[PDB]
Amino acid sequence: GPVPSRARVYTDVNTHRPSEYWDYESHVVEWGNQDDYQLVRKLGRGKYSEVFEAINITNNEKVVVKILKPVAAAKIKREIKILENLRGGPNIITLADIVKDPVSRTPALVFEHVNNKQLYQTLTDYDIRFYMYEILKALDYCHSMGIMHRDVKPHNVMIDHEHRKLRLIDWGLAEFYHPGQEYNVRVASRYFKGPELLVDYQMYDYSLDMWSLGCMLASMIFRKEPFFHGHDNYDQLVRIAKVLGTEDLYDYIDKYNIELDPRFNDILGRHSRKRWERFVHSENQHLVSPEALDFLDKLLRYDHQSRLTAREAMEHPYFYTVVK
Ligand SMILES: NCc1cc(Cl)cc(-c2cccc3[nH]ccc23)c1
Repeated sequence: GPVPSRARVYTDVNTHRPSEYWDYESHVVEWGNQDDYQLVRKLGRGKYSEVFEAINITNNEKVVVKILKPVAAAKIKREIKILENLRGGPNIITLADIVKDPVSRTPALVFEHVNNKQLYQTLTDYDIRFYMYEILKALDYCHSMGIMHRDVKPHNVMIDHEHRKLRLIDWGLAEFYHPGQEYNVRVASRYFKGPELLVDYQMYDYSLDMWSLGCMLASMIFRKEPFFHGHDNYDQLVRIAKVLGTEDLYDYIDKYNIELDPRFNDILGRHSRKRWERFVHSENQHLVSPEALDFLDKLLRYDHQSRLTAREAMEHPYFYTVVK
């Protein structure tokens, strides 16, 4: 069968934990009071939830309320456990309350207010490096705590540009990393899906978030939204193969003894690996540097084991110019 894989960092953090840390189903929810809050307006609608601006009418504090649709509601114990385990961490959203509506019979997660994808195509070279470092602080933190985010994308990064503050949000797909565990490949949003997901390789790890991060980086420095514009999950892999090449793609599936879905035979073809300088033009050359290209190259690798971890990414010369 497929060759097994392990994370090369934080491999055994959850195995040393008392079961309460990762055994989220065992967690008993302490429901707060929904009457403490008044919903002001809907901020967005997704397949998993609806997000609203709200006020805690007791203290007059602004909050963000995420009302969960049935698919997300069924996994609420996992998301709560992850949010509580990570609360206080660098650039992680703060879960403030857990409430249940007796009217609709649905649960909601209440978060401390965060000010705010329209911004990330507008940043200077310095601000891309600065904001990328802030995202890396959150990814190193959750990875070090044995958690994979699995949905890194611009919409899950809330930027308060006036105060140069950033939060990694929507931990709804986040999961505890257990070495040797086979995970569901139906995670992350299409343009940010790692090759491992697209080839149905289930024994993935934290490195998945590093591919997603590279997609965000490629989009920012090249001003190409999204960077890998797949029509569907099959065309998503073809778009990646037109950039990274088919030769390294086949070496990847060979290393892990994976077989592509035969439908790739009439759509994949053969593609040379392109050099990153190929995506440089007059409108984006001020955002590109040899350090940016070297860094990007080291994130966007087929082999999930060969990608920089969050910590190695923070050591990259691309971040030497960022005040620490
Ligand atoms: N006091 C009104 C209020 C405050 C908050 Cl924080 C939430 C809700 C709500 C409305 C509709 C569906 C829901 N599911 C879970 C909560 C919820 C109502």
